[PDB]
Amino acid sequence: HMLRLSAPGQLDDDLCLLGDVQVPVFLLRLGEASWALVEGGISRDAELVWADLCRWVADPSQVHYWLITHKHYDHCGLLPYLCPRLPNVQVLASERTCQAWKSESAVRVVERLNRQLLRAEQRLPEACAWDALPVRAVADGEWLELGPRHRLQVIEAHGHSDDHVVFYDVRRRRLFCGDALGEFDEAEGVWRPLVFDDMEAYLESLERLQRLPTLLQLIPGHGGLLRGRLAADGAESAYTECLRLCRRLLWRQSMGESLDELSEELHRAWGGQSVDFLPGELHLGSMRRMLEILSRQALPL
Ligand SMILES: Nc1ccccc1C(=O)CC(=O)O
Ligand SMILES: [Fe+3]
Ligand SMILES: [Fe+3]
Repeated sequence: HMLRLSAPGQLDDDLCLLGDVQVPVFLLRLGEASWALVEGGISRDAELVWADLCRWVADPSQVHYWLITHKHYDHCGLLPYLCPRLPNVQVLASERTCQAWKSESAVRVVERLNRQLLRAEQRLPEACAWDALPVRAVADGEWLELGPRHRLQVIEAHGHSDDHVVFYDVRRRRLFCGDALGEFDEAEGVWRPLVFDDMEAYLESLERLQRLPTLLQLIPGHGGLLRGRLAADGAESAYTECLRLCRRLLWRQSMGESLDELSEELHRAWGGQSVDFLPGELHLGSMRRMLEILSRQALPL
C-alpha cells in the first residue's frame, strides 16, 4: 500500500528503517557527521540492526542520540548490546523509563522476554550493564535540539505503560508514537488497542495527541511509517478503536461471559501479527491484562 511504508531502508530524505519492520529501529540523519536512533527493539536483532546501521553510517562514533519511547522489552532490548559499539551515543528516555533500568526485577523481566526470542545456538554480543547505560533523562514538554534541522518535542503519553513518551518533529509533522495508539492492523487498516497500564491515561494521551498540528507521518513502535489520512487521523482513530473494544467487552460481560472468551477471540483475531517477536503466551496474556484493565474502569458494579 502507498499510505504505509513498510520496507527496510530509506523512508524519507533524513530517515531510514533498520532491522525488521515488525520491531524497527529508525535512523535519523542529523547532519553530515551526526545521526540519531529512535526506538530500541529486541536484543536478538543486535547484529541485524548493527549491520544495517553500518550500511548507512560509515563511522558509528557519529551516532549521538538514541531516543526511547518506553521500558517494554521490545523497545529497549538492543541498548546493552549496541551501546558498547556506539561510543558517543546518549540514550534519551523519560525519568520513569530510566528508573526501570535501575531496577533488578524490571531488568530481569526484560532479559527473560528477550532471551526467549533467541534462535537456538544464537549468542548475544558483549553488553553494557543496564545500570551503566549512557542515559540522559528527558522531561515532558522538553525540546530535543538534535541537529540544525531536527528539533523534537517530548510528550508524555502514559496508558500503554506508566512511563511511555512520544517524540514530535513539528517541522516534518512527524510523530514517533511508540505503542500509544496501539498496534496497527495491516490486514484491515485500523488500530488495535494496547492498554496495558491505565485506560483513562491512554485515552487522555490520545486526546492530547489529537490536538497536535496535523500529522504527515506517524511512526508507531511496530509496522513502519504511516502517512496521508492514516497519519492525520491516527490519534482520533486509535481513541475510537479503544472505545469500540470497551463497548465490546461490556456487551459480552452483560451476556454473562468471562473475560477469557473475549481474550481468546482477541488472541485468535490479533495474535498472528506479532507472533515472531511476542514469545509463547504473552499475546494472550496481554489481551487478558488489557481486558482486566478495561473491565475495572468501565464495568458498572
Ligand atoms: N505489539 C503488541 C501486540 C500485542 C501485545 C503486545 C504488543 C507489544 O508491542 C508489546 C508492548 O510493547 O507492549
Ligand atoms: Fe509497549
Ligand atoms: Fe511494543
